Amino acid sequence: ISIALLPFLAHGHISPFFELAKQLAKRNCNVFLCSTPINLSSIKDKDSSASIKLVELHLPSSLRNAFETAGPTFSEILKTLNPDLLIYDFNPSWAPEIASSHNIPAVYFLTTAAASSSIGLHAFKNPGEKYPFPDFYDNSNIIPDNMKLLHDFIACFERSCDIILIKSFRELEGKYIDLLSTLSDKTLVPVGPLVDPKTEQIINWLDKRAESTVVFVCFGSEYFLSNEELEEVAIGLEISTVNFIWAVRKKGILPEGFVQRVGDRGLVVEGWAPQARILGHSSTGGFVSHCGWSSIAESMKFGVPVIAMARHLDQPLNGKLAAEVGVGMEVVRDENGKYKREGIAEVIRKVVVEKSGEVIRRKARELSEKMKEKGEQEIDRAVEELVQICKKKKDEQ
Ligand SMILES: CC(C)=CCC[C@](C)(O)[C@H]1CC[C@]2(C)[C@@H]1[C@H](O)C[C@@H]1[C@@]3(C)CC[C@H](O[C@@H]4O[C@H](CO)[C@@H](O)[C@H](O)[C@H]4O)C(C)(C)[C@@H]3CC[C@]12C
Repeated sequence: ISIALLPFLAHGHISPFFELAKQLAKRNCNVFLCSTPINLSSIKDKDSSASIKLVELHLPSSLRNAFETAGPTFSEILKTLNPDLLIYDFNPSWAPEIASSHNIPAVYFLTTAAASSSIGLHAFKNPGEKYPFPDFYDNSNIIPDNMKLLHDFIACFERSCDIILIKSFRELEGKYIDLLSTLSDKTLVPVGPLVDPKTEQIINWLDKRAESTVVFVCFGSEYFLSNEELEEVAIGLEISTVNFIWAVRKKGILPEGFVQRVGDRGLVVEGWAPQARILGHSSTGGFVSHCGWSSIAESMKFGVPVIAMARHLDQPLNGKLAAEVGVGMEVVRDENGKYKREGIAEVIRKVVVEKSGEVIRRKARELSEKMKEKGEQEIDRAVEELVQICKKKKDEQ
C-alpha cells in the first residue's frame, strides 16, 4: 500500500515519476512517497495534494560524485519510512542495492520504449543471435559510457523484483513488450502514457482554424539546430502550404526574413509552448517531432500523427516504431538529409492534407480512442500486481 519512488536526478525523469505518483495515489489510497533533491521536487509544487514529497540531502566537497555518495542518505530515509516497496529509475545504481539491504522489494521503472530496450537486452542474452523482428533491427550488415552503460541497463533490468514497470501500452508495442518479458524473465507491466500569460495567444490563434489542419513542430531542448538546419525545416514548412506552429530554442541565431516571408499561417515561439494543449486541440492534425519517447506518447494520446525527424540516442528507434504501426511517417535522409525541404514538405502534405496519409490518420484516431477506452484499468492491474509482489515478499523463513 505504501510505495517510495526514487527518480533519477534529471528533469526528464521527474515528470513520469510524479505523474505515476498522482495516478497511484488516486486509487487504492496508496500512501505515496517520492524522494529527490528539493531542486527537482519543487518543479511539481502545483497540484500534488495526493502524494507525499520527500527531500534528499547531500553535502559538498573541497549529480556527478554527489550521486555516488548520497547513498547513505537514501538508506537513512528508507529506514525512517520503512516503505513496502521501492520504485527506482535507470541510474541510481545503489538504490536496488539499498533496497536489498533493508529487505525492501525494488521494482524497476522504464521510462523508455520496449522496442528500443529489446534490441539491447537481446544483444546481451543472445550475443550471437539476431533480432527476432528484423523489420526493426538488422544486426546483419554492421555490428562494429562504454560498457558501464550496458552493465547499468542489464542491472536495473535484472535487479527488479518479479515485475518491471514500463511507461508504455500494448496498443503501440505489445509484441516488443512480450519480447522484453521473455528476455528479462520478468513480467513487463505497462502503466500507459502520462498526461504562462503568453499561452493565451497560441490558443486564440489555434481556435480559429479548421479541424485536423494545423501542424505542430518542436524538437526539444539540447542539440539546438544550427541556423542552416533551421532554414531547411523553415522552408519546408513554408512550401508545405499548411498552417503550422513552430517552437524553437547561448548566442541567438535565426533565419533572415523567414518570419516576414511567411507572414501569418504560422506562429514562432521561443520557450515553452503548449505542447499538450496544441496536440489535444481538435484543429491539430500533425506533429513534426524529434521522436522523444515522452513526446511520442503525448502525440499518440491525442491521436495526432507523427512526422519523424529523429537525430540521436533512441529517437530513431522510437521514430521508425511509430512508422511500423502506421501512426506516423519519417522523412527521407541523404548523407544527413534530416534537413531537406523536399522531404519535409512531401511528408507533411502526405500526412496532413493529402489522401495518401488517410490510413495514417484513421489509425491515429482508432488507437487514440483505444487509449481512452481501456484507460485507467492498466494502472489498476499495475497496482494489483504491485500488491501481489508486496504480499509474496511477506515470507518469514
Ligand atoms: C550499439 C549499443 C552500444 C547498444 C545496442 C542497442 C541500440 C540499438 O544501440 C540502442 C537501442 C536501445 C538503446 C536506445 C541503445 C543505445 O545504444 C543506448 C540506449 C540508452 C541507454 C542511452 C541513454 C538514454 O538516457 C538518456 O540520456 C540522455 C543524456 O543526458 C538524457 O538527455 C535523457 O534524459 C536520458 O533519457 C536511455 C536510458 C533512454 C537509453 C535506453 C535504450 C538504449 C539501450
